[PDB]
Amino acid sequence: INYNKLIKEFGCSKITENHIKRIEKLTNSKAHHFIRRGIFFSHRDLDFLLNYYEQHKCFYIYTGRGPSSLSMHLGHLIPFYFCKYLQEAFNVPLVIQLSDDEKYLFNQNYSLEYINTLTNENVKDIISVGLNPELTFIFKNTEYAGYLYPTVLSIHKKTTLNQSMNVFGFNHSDNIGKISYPSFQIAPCFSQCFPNFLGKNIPCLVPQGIDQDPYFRLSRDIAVKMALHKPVVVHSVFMPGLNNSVIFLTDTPEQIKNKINKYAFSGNLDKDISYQYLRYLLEDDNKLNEIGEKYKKGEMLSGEIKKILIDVLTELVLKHQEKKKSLTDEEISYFFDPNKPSLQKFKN
Amino acid sequence: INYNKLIKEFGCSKITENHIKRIEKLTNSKAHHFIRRGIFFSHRDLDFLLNYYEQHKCFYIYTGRGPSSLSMHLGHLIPFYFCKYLQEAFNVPLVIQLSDDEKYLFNQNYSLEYINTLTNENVKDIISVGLNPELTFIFKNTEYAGYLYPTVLSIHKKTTLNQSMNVFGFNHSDNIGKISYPSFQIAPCFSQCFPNFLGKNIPCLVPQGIDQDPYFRLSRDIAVKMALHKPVVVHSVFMPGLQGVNNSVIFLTDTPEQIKNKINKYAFSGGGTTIQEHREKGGNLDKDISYQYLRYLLEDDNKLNEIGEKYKKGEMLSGEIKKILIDVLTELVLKHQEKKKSLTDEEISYFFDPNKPSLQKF
Ligand SMILES: N[C@@H](Cc1c[nH]c2ccccc12)C(=O)O
Ligand SMILES: N[C@@H](Cc1c[nH]c2ccccc12)C(=O)O
Ligand SMILES: [K+]
Repeated sequence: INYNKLIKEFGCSKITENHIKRIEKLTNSKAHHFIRRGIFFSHRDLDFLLNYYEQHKCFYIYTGRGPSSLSMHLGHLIPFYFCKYLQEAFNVPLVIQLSDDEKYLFNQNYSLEYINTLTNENVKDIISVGLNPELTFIFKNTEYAGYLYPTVLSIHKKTTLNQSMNVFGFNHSDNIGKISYPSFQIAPCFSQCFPNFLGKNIPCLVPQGIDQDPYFRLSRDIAVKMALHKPVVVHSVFMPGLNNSVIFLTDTPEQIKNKINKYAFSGNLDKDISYQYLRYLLEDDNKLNEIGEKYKKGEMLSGEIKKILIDVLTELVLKHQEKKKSLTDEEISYFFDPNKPSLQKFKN
Repeated sequence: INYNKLIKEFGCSKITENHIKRIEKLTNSKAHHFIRRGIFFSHRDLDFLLNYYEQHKCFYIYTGRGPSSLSMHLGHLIPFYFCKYLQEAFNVPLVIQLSDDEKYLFNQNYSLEYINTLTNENVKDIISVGLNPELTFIFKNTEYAGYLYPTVLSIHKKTTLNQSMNVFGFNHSDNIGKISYPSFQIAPCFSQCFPNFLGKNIPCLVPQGIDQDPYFRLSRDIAVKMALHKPVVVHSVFMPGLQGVNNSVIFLTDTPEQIKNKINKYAFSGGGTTIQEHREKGGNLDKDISYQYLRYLLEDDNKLNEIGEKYKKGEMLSGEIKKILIDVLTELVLKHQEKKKSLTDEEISYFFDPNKPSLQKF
């Protein structure tokens, strides 16, 4: 996949060192390694957002999760780790949508109950990332649709069937729920969908996988029509693989060791899957650079990098499972309260 | 239109004398004149509904209004007079949807605010019909969508885009909100949409204009897929506007004067012809718009029969019938206006409360 080609093809902008310097200046801390290492690499209107934060110290983050399975892996958790950082760095509210409606509509043999099981577990996996419970609002569409609906209607009216089908690749055999859904994913980009804790027309930062862009490329056109702020968009590169070409957060140190040893492509910094995974997982640059140099020059063996990765991954997965098991129902239910005076309520 | 052709074409059935006698038996009161005179004439699954009421003494009514205008007229209020009757006769909950979302999505230049301004007035017109507040729940889709959504999702998933477009005549230029909407009108046909006061899979009676049938022809095929009851449906004929089958209709904002004008200058006369020719010809009830309206407004079958007989035989003048209509209309409209003016904000708010103990029957 040619990312630089995609940026210019769909009208995005590369994240620059200036963006980073301004982020560190405004947050009074070091930028996350996702930004420094170009994992989150492209954006729309980030400059506007940074200036708006500088001038008003106010905005909110919005991301989502589609509960189509019980088994999440690290790639799914990448944007949530990132939202955790943004949440703490700027001290702003985070909003997380669970498109249980989408997964119900797109999966023919799935019922709402099943989707809800998947949803609850995915929610616990997401919370287990380390999100600030005070600065977080999670919602299921099946429950928050009433708060989303007037905004959805405006988006509905400004989206022709032609546009929905062209943008999302729908055909005439798809159910009208699939056609109507994208407005519900677009809606939370507008702060009127959260009257309990947010003011009107507050800029929205949307961290997302690249594959989610069609939703928010459309949201920016409709935002102009609705006379509201265009969603500030931030994209991530797809996490590379190498049928269990992934690391599940239910996996054991044993299975992680086996998968890494037997399947992780080795390589060359750019073809070694393990060094990339370390690019994701290692916060300190010195380490990453040392391992990178030793490996590129030949001093370090493959099985070494494999070992260090297995260690890091093992600690991560174990801590995550611990946090997961630690979760009480009240702790989870707290995340669904929009009435927290707490952070949530200060952004007006 | 040929209604008997429609009945066969779309798989409905005429309401019979057996149905009327049975309704009178179960309600212990005379059947409403809308039924006796074939104004509400066609149905689906009325026998099942009457059996169910005989067995459990309960069901619920569902009808709706699209707030597309500030000025409602008689034809608009026809099914609401009919719902007031059913509500009182059977002693059952009445559910009323205001599809402000529909009218927002179908009218390019209407804001949600303007629409809301419309439905707030439409609601007062609807209530002023004489609905029982204790047995009535009114809701705006813009406010109740959260209660509708899980059911709408199931209906969505069971409707292909092709089917939606073919049933409702949509094209690829229509917004996706218009394609989405029908599931929201279909949703209240299922009691799970009213958890606060309704029980499990309760049979739903939907009185409607004949042009709403595609919604509920679709609701019945979808119920089968959701394993829920098919909506018991009851249709009314179109109320013939003035000037053949402002100002071919009479508004409930009109003054007695305006009604006088409208009738005397625009009511099709049927009998008419030459000043004397009518004395022996004489008067044709089927074409006389006045007698047709009196069919809607006169409860007493005997007055209607007398006026009609005299006007058909020729003794009655077009102007006389005209005048009878002026006074009936005037009384009705004035009464409606007084009732509408008397409405307090709290009385109105009481209609929107889903937690009324009077509604709470499981
Ligand atoms: N539909 C997305 C989940 C999602 C919903 N809202 C979002 C907003 C931003 C990013 C992702 C989302 C998926 O299945 O992957
Ligand atoms: N769509 C109808 C109003 C309506 C909504 N729900 C209904 C249920 C039954 C009959 C009519 C309705 C109209 O504009 O005329
Ligand atoms: K189902």
